[PDB]
Order: sequence, then C-alpha cells, then structure tokens
Amino acid sequence: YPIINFTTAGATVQSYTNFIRAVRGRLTTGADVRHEIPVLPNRVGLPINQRFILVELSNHAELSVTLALDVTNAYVVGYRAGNSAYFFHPDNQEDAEAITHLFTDVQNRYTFAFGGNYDRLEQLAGNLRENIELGNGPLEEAISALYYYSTGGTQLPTLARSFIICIQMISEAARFQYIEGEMRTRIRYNRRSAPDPSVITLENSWGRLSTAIQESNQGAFASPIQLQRRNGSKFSVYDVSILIPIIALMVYRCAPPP
Amino acid sequence: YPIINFTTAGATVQSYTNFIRAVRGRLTTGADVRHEIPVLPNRVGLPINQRFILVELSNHAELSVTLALDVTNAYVVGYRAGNSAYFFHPDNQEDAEAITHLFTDVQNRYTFAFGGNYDRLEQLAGNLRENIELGNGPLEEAISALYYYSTGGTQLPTLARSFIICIQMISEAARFQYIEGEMRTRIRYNRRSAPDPSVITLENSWGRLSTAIQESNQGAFASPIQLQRRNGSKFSVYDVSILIPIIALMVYRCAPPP
Repeated sequence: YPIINFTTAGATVQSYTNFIRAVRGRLTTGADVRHEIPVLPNRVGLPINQRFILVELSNHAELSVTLALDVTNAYVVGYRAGNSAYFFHPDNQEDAEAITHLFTDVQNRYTFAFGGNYDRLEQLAGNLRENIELGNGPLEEAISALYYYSTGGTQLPTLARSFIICIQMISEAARFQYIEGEMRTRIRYNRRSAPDPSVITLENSWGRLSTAIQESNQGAFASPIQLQRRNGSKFSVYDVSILIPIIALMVYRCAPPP
Repeated sequence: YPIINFTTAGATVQSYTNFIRAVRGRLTTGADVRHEIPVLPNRVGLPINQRFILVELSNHAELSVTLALDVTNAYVVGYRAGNSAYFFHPDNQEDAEAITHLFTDVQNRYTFAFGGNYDRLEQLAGNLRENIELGNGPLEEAISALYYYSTGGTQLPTLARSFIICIQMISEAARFQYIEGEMRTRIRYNRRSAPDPSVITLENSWGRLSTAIQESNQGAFASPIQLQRRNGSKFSVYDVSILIPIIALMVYRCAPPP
C-alpha cells in the first residue's frame, strides 16, 4: 500500500501542506469530481489492493508509527508501532476482513474492543474535542504515546487522546481545506490550541454535507444545513457554492445523475 | 458615445463573434460580477454621458444604419439612417429626456407612437418571433428596410419585422451566450431559420432570471424558473450554476449583499 511520510521534527506550514496535499492525492482517483469537489472511491467493487494508504509519522524523539487510512472515507483504521499492530473494532464483516491485509508482517496484531469514532474516544480519554489541544507539539507527543502503548508505556486515556489528535490533523485536514487551514496557522505561530466550533461542526457534518451536495438540485440543497462560525454563531448553507473552498473531499454517497 | 461597427457583407462566425464580444465589453464596466455573470450598470446615478453605445450596421448594398442601445438593459432605443432619427415611444420621463442626447445632429428626429417591446412589434409586423427567420441574410435585408424607411421606401410591417431581427441578433445575443451561439451556427451554415422555443423562452425570461440570480441564497433560487429545451420540453432551473454558460449579462435588479 502507498506510504506517505511526515515528521513533526522541524515541520513548517509548507512541509505540512505538502503532506496533506500528498494524502489527498493518494485518497482520490480523479475519476469523480462533483461541483469541483472530488469524491472518494466507492466501497462497492473496490479491490483490497486499492483499499488503504499508510501514513508513516515520525517525531523529534526519532520514534515512528504508521497509521492506516481506509480510502473510501479517510478514516484511521489502525496503526503499527514496532512489532505490534492495533485496529479499532471493525463495524462489519467486510471491514473485519479487509484489515486482515494490513501490517501482515507485524508479530502481534491486536484489535481493540472499541471503535474509532469520536464519541467512543472522547469517553475513553475523559475530555471532549473542544478541550484537547491541537498543534505540532500535541502531534509530536501523540506519536510517542501511540508508540509506547506497544511497550506498556502508555495509559488508555492517553492512547485515546492521541488518536483524537492524529485524526483531526490528518484525516479531518485532508477532508476540509478549512481545517487544514487551521492547522497551518497553529504551525506558523507555534500555537497549540483546542479547535473552535467551526472546526467541530464541520467534523460532525462531513457525511451530511457529502450527501446534501451529491443529491442537490443543480447545486441547490433541498433543505439547508446549519453550521457554526468560529465565534459560535449559526450559519446556514443552502448551496454547494459556499463550500467549494471549504470541503476538499466527499465520501461516496451516490452515483452522479446524467 | 462609443460606436461599434459590423457589416453583414462577407460576415463569418468570427467577425460576428468579435462584434458581440465588443458590444458586451462596451455595455459593462467590470465593476459588478455576480456568480461570474456581469451585471449591467444601474440606471440610478448613471450620467447621460455614459448612458448609450451606438452600433453602426452596414450591409452588402453599402447601406448603413446606426442603432442606439441603452446601456442599463441592452435595449435598442432607436436608430439613425441618413438624415433622420427614429425613437420608440419612451416609457417614462427620464427616458424621454435621455434620448434627447442622441443623434443630436440629424435633421429630422421622429418618435414613434409605439414602443419597442416584442408584443407591440409582433402586432405591427403581423408575425410572431417563432415565424420570423434569423440569419445573416435576414439581417442584411433588415438594414436596407430600416434604411429605406427614411425615404418612404419601407412599409410599417416591414419596419417592425426588421427591428425584431436586429434586436435578437444584437441585444439578445449580447445578453445570452446561448443565443449568440444559435446565430453563429446560422452564419456558419448560411442557414436562415426562425428561433426555436429555447431561444424565445430565454428572451422572455431575461428579467426574471436576472432577479432570481441576484436574490438567490448562495446561488439557490427560492422558487424554480421553468424554461424550454429546443424540442419544446420544459426544464426547471433551481440554481445559477446551470446558467453560468448560458446568460452573459444581467440587468441591475439589486445591490449585492455582503
């Protein structure tokens, strides 16, 4: 499977930008663009040989970890650290079967009993997304926490907090140009901050937006989608136009009409 | 006032294309673009020195006539042929006052008792738009009919039929890329044909479309606009997106929101 590498050591908005750009390029085929927004491959018919891409993250402590992303949704399915492999609980049989093709050479393959959705992970971490700080520093630390879990070194709540960080800085940033933009700013000023309501609402709405756009009438939504501005105020979306510069990838919801 | 010249003598899709492109360039300031579609100047505040542009049409018989277009709507207000000037009946006082600045040097200025809208003109011509043929040949003839009206040579129904032709090949073609496209085809194959339902519906809907677009929610229309395909079948418009490559200019309906 394709591997993309990134290192938090001495990262810059440019090195981070190139990274997210490469991930997007690996996730999508260019075969499906809907209102200038690329759609991810459809799960039905997709061969396993083209089901995942790996992201090898390294940090300043010289520790490495490899995350596995499912190409049909940009979801982090599991990771490899040294000799072990951990996978979130598959939510179906095809998925439980697909992940058997990953990190086939690791000696210890483990499957968590919990899944990788935010609700579960915020529960296991004891903090909400609004409270977990994002930035290069938090990512640097997450690579170590994820790495040392494999050696008895990391606690369950820290494993969960670390995934929450990795998922927003990689998968969420790859899906939304808006969110990747928020990360680039944290990196530029070396800030470390929790995500505001705009980031969180977009994260929560990715699937609804992907459906609304794909089933819009010439780009017009049948019913508006309410989002939030950085200052917490509501803001309705009625057309795919305002989202073109905000959303980068869409999950496959339906075939395009003639 | 700016003058654009066109000659039907030996015209080609290219010479016709350059012409309509030049007219559009004179009509609009570039100061107002709404969803990638230029909006014509607003009548309120517009100085008379920037109220019109003249189109000097010449034909193979070496006859010339100069049409006057109102910049705020691309409407043909009148023409000059030799020593005389004819103006459709102004529908208000500012307009009756504005046209007093045109063809000030002609010796005989006449103002028709009828206006220049299609309904009136189809009545005076004794035929509907669907029945009057369009092409370079029909335009060539219209320049002569319009020219000889000034010398007792043309009959009222022929004057009206000739305006109907000039207006669709100049004003209507300048407003819609779609309609200019239909003319380019007539010219290329030297066809001469009456306009189909698609052309006519677009002509009829220019003002509604200009309002719907300008008052759309992020490009979404509050209520759909029904148009017709070349084969007479209805086709609903819900978003400004499908019109971007169809409509070239819009009449000013309202100020753009923040």
